[PDB]
Amino acid sequence: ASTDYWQNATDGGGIVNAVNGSGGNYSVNWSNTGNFVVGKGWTTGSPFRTINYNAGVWAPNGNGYLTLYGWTRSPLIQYYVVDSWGTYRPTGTYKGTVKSDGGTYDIYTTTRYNAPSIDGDRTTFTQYWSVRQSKRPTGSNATITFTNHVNAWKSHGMNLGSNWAYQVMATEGYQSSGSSNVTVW
Repeated sequence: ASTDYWQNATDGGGIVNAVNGSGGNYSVNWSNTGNFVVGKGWTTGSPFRTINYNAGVWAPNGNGYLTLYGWTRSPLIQYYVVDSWGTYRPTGTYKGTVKSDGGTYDIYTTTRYNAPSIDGDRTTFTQYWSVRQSKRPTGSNATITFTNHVNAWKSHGMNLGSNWAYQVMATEGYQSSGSSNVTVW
């Protein structure tokens, strides 16, 4: 059940220094970026997975997300379970709330157009989100019971695709600086 996948993608703006550490550990130091997504997890996501992580350092200076991050195909959907962030809390079209792992999360949809996706092509895809209503404490072991999110999403007509691609616990940044260190299993 150990992680088997390393996500390290940057648009190339500014500095994004990602280290593929031991096992499920990684760290990122970044400055004057653009957009990047770095994380560890699994090549083939599951709706049934129980994700454990410990963010030993969560230190964005500006806009960054600490989030479950993954894709499906059939249909093409990028999804989030956002536990913490920096200066900016992400939002979208409000659907409702879900309680999971000691937190209340807002459920959102968004859409991207003319946008990079896993297929390597610029296209259009829907995004599903759970975003915690307040920041989750970091530095101790934390669980994301993903089934709870999948089920709440289903109740709001947000159905994931049949073809599961990667599924990681990520640091995502936007035009910011910061540091993170996260362990995933």
